[PDB]
Amino acid sequence: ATLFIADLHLQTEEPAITAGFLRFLQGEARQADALYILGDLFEAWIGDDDPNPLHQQIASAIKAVVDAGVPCYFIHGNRDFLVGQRFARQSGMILLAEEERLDLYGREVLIMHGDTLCTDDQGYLAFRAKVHTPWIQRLFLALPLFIRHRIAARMRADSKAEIMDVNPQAVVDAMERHHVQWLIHGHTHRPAVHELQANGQPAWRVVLGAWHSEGSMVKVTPDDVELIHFPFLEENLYFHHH
Ligand SMILES: CC(=O)N1CCc2cc(S(=O)(=O)N3CCN(c4cccc(C(F)(F)F)n4)CC3)ccc21
Ligand SMILES: [Mn+2]
Ligand SMILES: [Mn+2]
Repeated sequence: ATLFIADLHLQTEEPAITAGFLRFLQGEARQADALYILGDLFEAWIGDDDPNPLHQQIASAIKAVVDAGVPCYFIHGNRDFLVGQRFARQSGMILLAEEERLDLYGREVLIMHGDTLCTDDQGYLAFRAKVHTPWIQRLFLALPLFIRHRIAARMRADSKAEIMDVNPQAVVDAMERHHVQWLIHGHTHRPAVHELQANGQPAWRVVLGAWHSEGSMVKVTPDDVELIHFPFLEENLYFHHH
């Protein structure tokens, strides 16, 4: 099986999600053919030189999966688009492009984070265009760490003061550009399986869940596609009347 996850939004303020991801990495991921993280692994990222200990704890945990023989891959999300090759080397992860076409046991699948499909949020797309401009990124990354922290903290509060769903035509365009009948993405926090038509044939769009109260993954096997929801921690069973 090949595993897909996204939208964990890891942050030191949410240690239960971190513990859940660590348990996922120690158990399920070790048995996978491969692990793909389709963006928003972290709630924020201001550069690979950030000494945030959560970053090293996560890198070491992913690296243990990689060293166990499971290749791990990363597509950037809207939150953690600054994840770079230093963190890739620390974690053993391979950084992929914003759109990738995979062969999963014979079926061709397009994978992406999903934010680029939400073309009806022109306010977000303007923001995305700005912070994805390379010279703007290079300028931001050159700022002192403590400056980047304050910029990011203010921008998060400014954004706080309702995720738009995908545009149906944008989905078709992407599935026809890549000539695939399968698409896996996250971003929209709406775990689901959708049927559509692309390239004159039935096609499917599979959406990952965010790690809010439970975990979420997509498991692709040679036989089927599985959207799986599971608790963060080990739920120890314990023991009504007739
Ligand atoms: C919709 C959405 O995705 N948002 C909304 C608010 C927000 C914050 C963050 S962030 O905290 O991780 N951080 C902010 C600072 N940033 C950059 C990068 C390049 C240039 C600039 C600047 F300063 F020139 F603009 N900033 C890195 C990312 C991530 C996503 C999101
Ligand atoms: Mn998300
Ligand atoms: Mn997103």
